[PDB]
Amino acid sequence: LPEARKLLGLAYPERRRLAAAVGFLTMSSVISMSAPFFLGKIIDVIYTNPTVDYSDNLTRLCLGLSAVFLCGAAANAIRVYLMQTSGQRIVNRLRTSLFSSILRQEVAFFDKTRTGELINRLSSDTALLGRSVTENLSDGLRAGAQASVGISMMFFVSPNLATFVLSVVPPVSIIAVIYGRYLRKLTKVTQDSLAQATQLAEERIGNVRTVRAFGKEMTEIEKYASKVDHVMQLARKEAFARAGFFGATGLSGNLIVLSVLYKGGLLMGSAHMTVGELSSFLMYAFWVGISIGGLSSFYSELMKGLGAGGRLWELLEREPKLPFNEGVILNEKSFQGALEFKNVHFAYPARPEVPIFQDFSLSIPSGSVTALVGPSGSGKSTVLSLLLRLYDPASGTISLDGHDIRQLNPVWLRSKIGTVSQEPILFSCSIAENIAYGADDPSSVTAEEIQRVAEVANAVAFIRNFPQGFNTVVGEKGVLLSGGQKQRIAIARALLKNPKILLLDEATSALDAENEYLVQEALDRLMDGRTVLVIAHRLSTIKNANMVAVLDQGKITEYGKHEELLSKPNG
Amino acid sequence: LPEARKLLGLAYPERRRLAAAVGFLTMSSVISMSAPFFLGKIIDVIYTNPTVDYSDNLTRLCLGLSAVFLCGAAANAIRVYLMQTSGQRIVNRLRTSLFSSILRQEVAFFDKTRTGELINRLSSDTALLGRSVTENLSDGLRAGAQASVGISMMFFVSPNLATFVLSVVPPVSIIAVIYGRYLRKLTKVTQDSLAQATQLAEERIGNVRTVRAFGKEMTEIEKYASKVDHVMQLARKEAFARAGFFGATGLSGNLIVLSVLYKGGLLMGSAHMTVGELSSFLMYAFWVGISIGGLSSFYSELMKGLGAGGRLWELLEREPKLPFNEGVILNEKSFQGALEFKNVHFAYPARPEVPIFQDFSLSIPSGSVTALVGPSGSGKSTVLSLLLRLYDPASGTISLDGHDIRQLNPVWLRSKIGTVSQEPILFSCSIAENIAYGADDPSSVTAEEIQRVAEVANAVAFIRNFPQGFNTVVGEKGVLLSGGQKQRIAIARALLKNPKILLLDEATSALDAENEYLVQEALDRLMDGRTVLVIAHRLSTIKNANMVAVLDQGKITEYGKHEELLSKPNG
Ligand SMILES: CCCCCCCCCCCCO[C@@H]1O[C@H](CO)[C@@H](O[C@H]2O[C@H](CO)[C@@H](O)[C@H](O)[C@H]2O)[C@H](O)[C@H]1O
Ligand SMILES: CCCCCCCCCCCCO[C@@H]1O[C@H](CO)[C@@H](O[C@H]2O[C@H](CO)[C@@H](O)[C@H](O)[C@H]2O)[C@H](O)[C@H]1O
Ligand SMILES: CCCCCCCCCCCCO[C@@H]1O[C@H](CO)[C@@H](O[C@H]2O[C@H](CO)[C@@H](O)[C@H](O)[C@H]2O)[C@H](O)[C@H]1O
Ligand SMILES: CCCCCCCCCCCCO[C@@H]1O[C@H](CO)[C@@H](O[C@H]2O[C@H](CO)[C@@H](O)[C@H](O)[C@H]2O)[C@H](O)[C@H]1O
Ligand SMILES: Nc1ncnc2c1ncn2[C@@H]1O[C@H](COP(=O)(O)OP(=O)(O)CP(=O)(O)O)[C@@H](O)[C@H]1O
Ligand SMILES: Nc1ncnc2c1ncn2[C@@H]1O[C@H](COP(=O)(O)OP(=O)(O)CP(=O)(O)O)[C@@H](O)[C@H]1O
Ligand SMILES: [Mg+2]
Ligand SMILES: [Mg+2]
Repeated sequence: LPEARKLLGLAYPERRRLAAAVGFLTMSSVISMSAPFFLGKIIDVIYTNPTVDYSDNLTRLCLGLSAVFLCGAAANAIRVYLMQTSGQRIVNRLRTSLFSSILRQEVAFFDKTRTGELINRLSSDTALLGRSVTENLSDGLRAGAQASVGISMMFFVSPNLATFVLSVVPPVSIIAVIYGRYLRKLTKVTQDSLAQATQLAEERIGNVRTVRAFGKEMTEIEKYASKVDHVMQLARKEAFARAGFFGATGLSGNLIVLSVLYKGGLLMGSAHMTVGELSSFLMYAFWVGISIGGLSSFYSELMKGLGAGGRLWELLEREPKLPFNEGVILNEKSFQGALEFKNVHFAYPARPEVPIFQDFSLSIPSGSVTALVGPSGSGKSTVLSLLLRLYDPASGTISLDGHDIRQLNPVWLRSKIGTVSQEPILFSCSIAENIAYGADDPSSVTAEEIQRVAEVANAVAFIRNFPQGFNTVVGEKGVLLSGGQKQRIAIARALLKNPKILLLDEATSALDAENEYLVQEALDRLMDGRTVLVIAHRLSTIKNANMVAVLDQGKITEYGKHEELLSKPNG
Repeated sequence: LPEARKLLGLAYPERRRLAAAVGFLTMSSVISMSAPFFLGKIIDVIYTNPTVDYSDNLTRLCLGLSAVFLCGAAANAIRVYLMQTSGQRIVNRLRTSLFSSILRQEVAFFDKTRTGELINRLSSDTALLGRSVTENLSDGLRAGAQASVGISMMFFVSPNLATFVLSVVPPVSIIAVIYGRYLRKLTKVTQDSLAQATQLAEERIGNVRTVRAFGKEMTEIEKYASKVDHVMQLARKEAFARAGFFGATGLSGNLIVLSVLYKGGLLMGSAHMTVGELSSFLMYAFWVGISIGGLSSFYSELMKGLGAGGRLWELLEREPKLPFNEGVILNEKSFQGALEFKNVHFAYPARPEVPIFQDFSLSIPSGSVTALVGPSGSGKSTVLSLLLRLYDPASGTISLDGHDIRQLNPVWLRSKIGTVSQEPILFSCSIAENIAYGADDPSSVTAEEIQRVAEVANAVAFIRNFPQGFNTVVGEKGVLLSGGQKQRIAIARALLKNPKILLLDEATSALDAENEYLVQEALDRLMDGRTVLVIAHRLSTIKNANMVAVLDQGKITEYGKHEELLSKPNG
């Protein structure tokens, strides 16, 4: 019931197009159901009057039927168009609405939901739902109307023959459903066995180095051969049941038709029916058969659409656990760029058992370079995720110029913070579009502005050296870039953003010699006159930093100047 | 032509089952094609003699038809079984033969071929090929025979009406193929546009952290909305062409049938034909129509099967670039376990541009522990891949007791070498089956032997602590184990193998305190009385090693004792 109201509201903006096409469907289906009745009358006319010339009647009827078909073709053409376009408009609304809900969700949601599932819900499930209220609804409506008129016309033509069909088909159908359920079981048994054998195959192929190492290729080959030779034994049993079922289905189908031809034939000779009347009944019986299969198919697709519906309403009505674009903004005067971690406790949502910060307190003063030092896996990169408010701490507070970052507008907060990652991420756009991404309006930035920041970032040389220049499509689906090239485009993107706070994640595994000089020069121009928090692995950056913070087991164990920290009581 | 001989040879072991079922198919199809001809004669009998009682004739004919259907059902049941089983036996041979060819290939082949493609070729393409010589062949044979008899019976019943159908259908069909080709183009245009929009969606969802960082969620939402709103415009144009095509197809189909009813109707009145004769012709015309669609479908599946055939014969006939189980074996007397790298040059096949070893010479003496020292990414793990002969060097030689490992049987060579990896690999088997994997005959090892090696490896405690004990299914698809637990089962597997040469890859990122003691004790028992080559990151192992080798830029830069290396001219 609550799912039905959601499906009705989905079709509601297209109600006039769908009703017009339903009108065309109703007409086409009803006028078409007249053909067995009128063909029954024409059959009896020829039979009664074999001596009469019907040339003018045939020509007048065929010219009449030609115009009816031309109208029928135009009606069907208009109907298909209205149904396809209505579905397209429904799917379009579902695509834009779903993608909007997804991007508004917190990072933690993406941590527990695979991109593949979100894309499957965006591609497959939106297509299902769209046609389920349109094309599927028309299919089930046509089949439902044709079964109704068909059964009614069977009882109209002959109540005796119709009651007979009604007493024979249901018992046969119930027995066929029991045989069909047994056949489904034997198929699962064969396909479970086959799945096991393919998992074995996939595991051994994927880990062929370990298989070689232990000289087990011949062993695995024979292990797999035994599994698939067993699948063959299960498939033989499934084939025997399927053969016996197709034989039983075929026999029953033929003997039911034969019973109607026989009973009908007897009723003809008894003067209860005519040859044409029997032809009507058989034609209507064939139509009901097709209409039953049509309703059956409609039901399968209705279920698939309802299943897809639940998966979409689940994301569309999902409220993010972190504010999207809501909170305060600070004026030019009260914003200085000072940050403060105060007794911060945090564990990732995917691994809540593993604590990252255990009473983490750090003061990053305005315009000062703070160097974050610690062992690999200590949780240095987690500091950047918390400052951008990708996640909220479990306990403690993160403050910007005395304000808890939870009170600020997150979109605004992130506009004041720039980041240059260990492994920069570039989308499959032009180099210019990737650089423009820094700006609050990437459409407003001029070609001259993209060139300026590219020169400062020591990127302008390799970019112009590319055949397409700034229009070179990069990312995964485009032209591949070196680590240092990606980093300089990231520095260009940061430069254009022009943040007061800058967060730097240095590479522990240092890049090439020629890159490492051009990148260090660009990083220094980017660090100038900004609040910098650097996760450093180079002794040159720690020495030049205003203060050094040592992260050991989720807490700041040591805090002071590089010289003061090195000149510890034990040295 | 060469593909046709391969398809014939594939069906050859099943030739007697397939020929028997073809015999049953031929009978069923031919006896069935008699029904429109005999129904035409019965129609004319009723018409000519309306005053005659046909009760006994009807009852005798229906009882006769009942027995013919019972034979027809039994023939169809036997045919389906023989076709399903024949295909199953063909697919089974294809599965075992393909998996055997895959596991026999060199590691470099797996480096350039994705497991997904190999599994798709093992699952999908084997199923296609199997039914293409069976079920598809029966389908195309039936359709081909029924179109032949159908067209022959159309010309037999009426050469005038058949010539008429033959002059009308081909021109209409050619125009429909041109419209169908145009419709395919408009569909690709819409689906190329939709693909672009989904790639954008997937990229942005997958990289939502970067999108948040630059506050571009609202920007991307509107970028995607614009792309899918454009897809809607292309889909509207595709729907207009599809509507006009379904209308044209429907009209033509109806007007062709109407032409035959009209021309036939006129020929009836002229005394050139009877009502029954026309019914025969129309029934045969409907059968040819279905048979044309049948041949068309058979052709699509023949092409799919030929495509899959080429992909399978490609791997089945592939000769590995490295010997599988061919070469010499050394006697107890001449095998001591001494290894020697001599001027080894090697670059991985996937990255040939990047050299790993540049004149690499190393002597690992019998019963001596050699510690391999070098920077991360220097190519220390590549030494283990070359010793197991997973790859062959480009230049230089690897020798075992003076013998080039290329002359030895690789399966035998690997039986004398054991490895304990940084990240051990366990299959989705029981713990016992994973341990038994060490033995040359994992079926021959007793429960007592698996328990012995488990005690030495300090693994017996946690294994027995598991609810299923040694029968606990581990790996990816089973119960998850800690790094130290996996390593101790790897040490148990190595212990059972009992190799003379042992290759150890220590973890640079050291595991937990409780594990690191139980693992170091088990590693020491495993190192005892063996030729050991350890890639060390712990100062305790380098100090206790007989000699240390420093790997710097694919060459052994320094070679000597830990004390001698530390007491270098500059220290
Ligand atoms: C696939 C599963 C198997 C299918 C089931 C097969 C069951 C057998 C079907 C037999 C059909 C013949 O059924 C037979 O029809 C005639 C004609 O209506 C009936 O005959 C009776 O009614 C008719 C009127 O309807 C009278 O003219 C006639 O005098 C009277 O005897 C028989 O009482 C009935 O037995
Ligand atoms: C397996 C094959 C099955 C084939 C179908 C069954 C055939 C059975 C043969 C017996 C039927 C012949 O039975 C006979 O049919 C004609 C035509 O309908 C009936 O005739 C009735 O309709 C015709 C019009 O069609 C009128 O001209 C006639 O005045 C009227 O009585 C006869 O009254 C009836 O006795
Ligand atoms: C979907 C695309 C459109 C479909 C194409 C439609 C084309 C029009 C079809 C018209 C059919 C009638 O075709 C007409 O048949 C009769 C009967 O055979 C022919 O009539 C001729 O031959 C018959 C014998 O065959 C003689 O009895 C008759 O005296 C003679 O005139 C006409 O010469 C022919 O014109
Ligand atoms: C859109 C609807 C189309 C419906 C199909 C076309 C109907 C056309 C109506 C005109 C046909 C009537 O034409 C008439 O048919 C009968 C029956 O075949 C023929 O009769 C012929 O066969 C019957 C047997 O069936 C014999 O009893 C008879 O001796 C013989 O001449 C007539 O010689 C012919 O003139
Ligand atoms: N999305 C996520 N879900 C769960 N755990 C995550 C995670 N992202 C990171 N982690 C884990 O959090 C821990 C600390 O993360 P982080 O990446 O911050 O540290 P680090 O930057 O100190 C590693 P390195 O020094 O090698 O770059 C790691 O053990 C990491 O695997
Ligand atoms: N199958 C493969 N194809 C291509 N390159 C590969 C490869 N396996 C390894 N490499 C590359 O070869 C180089 C050296 O490999 P290897 O794994 O031997 O070194 P290492 O063991 O010194 C790394 P670490 O010290 O971090 O464990 C690396 O740059 C690695 O990425
Ligand atoms: Mg990091
Ligand atoms: Mg390694």
